[PDB]
Amino acid sequence: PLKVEKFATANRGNGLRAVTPLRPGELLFRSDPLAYTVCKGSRGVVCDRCLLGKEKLMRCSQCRVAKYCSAKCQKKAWPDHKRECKCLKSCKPRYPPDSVRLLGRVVFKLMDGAPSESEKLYSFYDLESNINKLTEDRKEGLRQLVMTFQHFMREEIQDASQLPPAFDLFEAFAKVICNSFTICNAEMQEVGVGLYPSISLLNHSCDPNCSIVFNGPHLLLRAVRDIEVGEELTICYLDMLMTSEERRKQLRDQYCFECDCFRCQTQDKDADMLTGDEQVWKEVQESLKKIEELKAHWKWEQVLAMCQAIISSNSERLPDINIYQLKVLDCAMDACINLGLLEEALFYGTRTMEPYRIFFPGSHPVRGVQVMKVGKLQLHQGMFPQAMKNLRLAFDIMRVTHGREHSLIEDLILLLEECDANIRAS
Ligand SMILES: Nc1ncnc2c1ncn2[C@@H]1O[C@H](CSCC[C@H](N)C(=O)O)[C@@H](O)[C@H]1O
Ligand SMILES: [Zn+2]
Ligand SMILES: [Zn+2]
Ligand SMILES: [Zn+2]
Repeated sequence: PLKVEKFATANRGNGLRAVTPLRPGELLFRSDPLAYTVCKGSRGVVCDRCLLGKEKLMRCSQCRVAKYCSAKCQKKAWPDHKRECKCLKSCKPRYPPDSVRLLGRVVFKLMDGAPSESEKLYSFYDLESNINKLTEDRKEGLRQLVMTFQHFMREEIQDASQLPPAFDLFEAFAKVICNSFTICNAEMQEVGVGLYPSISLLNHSCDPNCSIVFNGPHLLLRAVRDIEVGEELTICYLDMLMTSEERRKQLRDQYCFECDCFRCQTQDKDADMLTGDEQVWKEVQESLKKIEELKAHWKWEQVLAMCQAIISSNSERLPDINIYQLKVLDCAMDACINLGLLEEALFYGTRTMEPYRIFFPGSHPVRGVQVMKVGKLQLHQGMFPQAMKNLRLAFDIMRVTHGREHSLIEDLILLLEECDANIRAS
């Protein structure tokens, strides 16, 4: 039985609204992707199917590009991998953009005759493209992408005849621009990109009543506050650590709309985000573009050196609550976890808490995860009474954001049970 339903909104295309009263944490929808792929910087670092990052992965024999964690994952990914293998093989070492690879998998799933669970409420053909709202430099960009697709897909596609009508390459790339989902791992690292057309019904807000989490490529939609009958359901398309000037820019350029939400109109939290001197944090912002690029490719040691440079150089002038400084700590923390330097990770991680509490109000999955990491590190250091508080706080959030269907909740409980035992012992 469905608690959500499609409806035409006043002026923001189609939307999704409640059919029944919904309480925080309530599971609204479950979907696997119509199609999905590992994103560029996680390829050969994580498994192509399940998106987990083991020590050694086994490559595909035919192309050597796809990489898997096990035989079971290589078997079950084959249907999706089958008809792209030769294209990956011939292009080497050249890799196409993620959208090209994504669409290459989609185009075949659309001829698949069996109805797609993910398209239950909304199809791929329903997705908004914003054709009539696009600027010239994006149209030109989309034209280049069509050409790349055409050259990348020679071995399997030669002509528009080999694909359904009603499908248009150009139009399809436009859909992709504003209907993509960035699949994140349990750690909240960006590992993939995929299409979930039913979930694409949800309009954006900077103060959403709903949230999504990824458990592997599986997606869960959950309410994050009390929601009344008939109330439109919204999510945030964007990372929380962005100013209202920065949010409006991305939503304009990528989603062809001016955000009119409360937070955008009232500069909500902008002053706290930009605490400190401009001339100082402008440099941090600049350094971040490189930093986030290296983190994308899992280059933890280079990430650390760059983060350490900035932190010790700014300690006397730039406060932590400055989103740019804040992002630098979070990268630095993540680098250390992946590098085994757990003492240091907690030093960095601990400084992010109160800024996160302020910037992630209520229940947000990124915060829940962040508190968990700091709680987990505090457990490893023998700081049992502090870890117990943070892991309980992590649960409070993640009960709402992750729920019992997400497998990370199990891990959290085992940490809490391990911490409770470490407390009762000493
Ligand atoms: N707050 C908002 N204001 C105006 N338009 C919005 C919006 N949030 C989302 N949209 C629109 O929805 C698109 C994202 S997909 C959301 C579903 C879309 N309304 C549809 O009918 O298919 C964006 O490209 C934008 O056109
Ligand atoms: Zn796997
Ligand atoms: Zn292959
Ligand atoms: Zn907004």
